[PDB]
Amino acid sequence: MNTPKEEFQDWPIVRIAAHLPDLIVYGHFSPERPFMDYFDGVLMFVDISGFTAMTEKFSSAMYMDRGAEQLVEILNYHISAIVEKVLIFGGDILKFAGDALLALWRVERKQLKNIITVVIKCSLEIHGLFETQEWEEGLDIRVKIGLAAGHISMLVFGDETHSHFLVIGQAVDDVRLAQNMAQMNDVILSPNCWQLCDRSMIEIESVPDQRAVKVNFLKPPPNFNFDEFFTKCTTFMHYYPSGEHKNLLRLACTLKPDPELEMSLQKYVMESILKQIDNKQLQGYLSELRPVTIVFVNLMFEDQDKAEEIGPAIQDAYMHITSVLKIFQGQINKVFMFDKGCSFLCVFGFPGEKVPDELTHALECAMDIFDFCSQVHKIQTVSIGVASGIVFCGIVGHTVRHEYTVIGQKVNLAARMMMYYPGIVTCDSVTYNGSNLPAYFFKELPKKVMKGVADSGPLYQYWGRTEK
Ligand SMILES: Nc1nonc1C(=O)c1cccc(OCc2nc3ccccc3[nH]2)c1
Repeated sequence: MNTPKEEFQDWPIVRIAAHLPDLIVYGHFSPERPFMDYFDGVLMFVDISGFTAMTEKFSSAMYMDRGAEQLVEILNYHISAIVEKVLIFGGDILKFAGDALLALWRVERKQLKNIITVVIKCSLEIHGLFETQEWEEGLDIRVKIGLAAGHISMLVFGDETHSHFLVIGQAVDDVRLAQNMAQMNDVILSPNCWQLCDRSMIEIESVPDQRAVKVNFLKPPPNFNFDEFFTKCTTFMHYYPSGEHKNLLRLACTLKPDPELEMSLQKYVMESILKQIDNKQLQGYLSELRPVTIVFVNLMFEDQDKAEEIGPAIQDAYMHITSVLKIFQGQINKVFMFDKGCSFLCVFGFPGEKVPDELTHALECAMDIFDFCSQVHKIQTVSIGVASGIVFCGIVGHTVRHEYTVIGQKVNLAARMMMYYPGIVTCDSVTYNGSNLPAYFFKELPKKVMKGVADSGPLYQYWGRTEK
């Protein structure tokens, strides 16, 4: 008998799993909302803003209307190399944003020490990818890396058709603090990462006015062999591709059709992405430079450090947010959480969802979300930034691990406005002028100097319809 090889491995369920971490793909938890779980791990935060700041120049007429296509091509070329490093060193890419990716090595407490060594070596090899790299003069094709370790909480929230997850807690807070202290080419360890690490492996230096540390060198002991050490570490890595599947980047590439599993996983993925997965939309339709309105919603909690309290509050806010967005075909693109604010990146005018009066509707939707979430138990402060303009939209990442992402100055501006003007709804000049709403519905704001924004233009508070 003949023995033809190569199984089919391009099923819809596999294409869906590319959009999700192993944390979700192999998660098998209750469909109850909110769901919370607790574990330990090492977190890696890779700041990729250095090369995603490329977006505004790809709007230049020099790119002859192929700006979005060239942008996603060069972005994915560089991001795929980072992704391959994380995956081969045994990490799980949790999420992509325009400015960062976050990765997790989930492990039992006893193994934190050795796993930190694996993650430091991975971090240094990521920097190694960009050591002699540039385009057109500027060599800002480099990264900054923050590492944390310790207790991690997971939250899954959503309704009967959509799901979202977050990792939260002190190690999550720590990894963002570590990454913010980093300069180009740095690897920063959180204080707890440094307290838990194998100090014989590494040479550090102090960070001024900080308990966090910078890695100068990984200088192993004399008889150390990283390959044999890594093999020992794989004992604790549940989904590391092995044996017959050692040639694959992800075990998720071996997923077989399972309708109950697929029903669960598709809830995390936008319908237009599912349409492409199902071969009912051209594979390149979602890569575009597109005018959108960003509505960036930040929620700050009474007790920041209480996972048990914030879970129901995010769920209650989500239930209201999703009902208000449905009304104008607004979408939640991402949910993020670090400085204990939970942030919803909402988008109006995505592909096939663009409708007249985007601007008025985005403002009314922001006000509605603001009023409801302010009355939600345990939510201390709601802040909403609204910015409109040309943003890049596209699937960002590696073939085996990628996400639909929005990138652009107006994304960064809405994110900065909600942090710099807390407790209010703010909008940019485009939204204000284009709403055509009466001038007295707004308040002209003092100009603030905001991180990573230069010519922000006049900013406004959306006061609303009444003096009250
Ligand atoms: N927690 C989380 N659980 O899963 N993913 C989380 C997360 O936070 C994350 C993941 C990947 C990238 C990322 O980018 C940094 C960022 N955080 C932002 C907050 C507000 C505005 C803009 C922001 N950019 C964040």
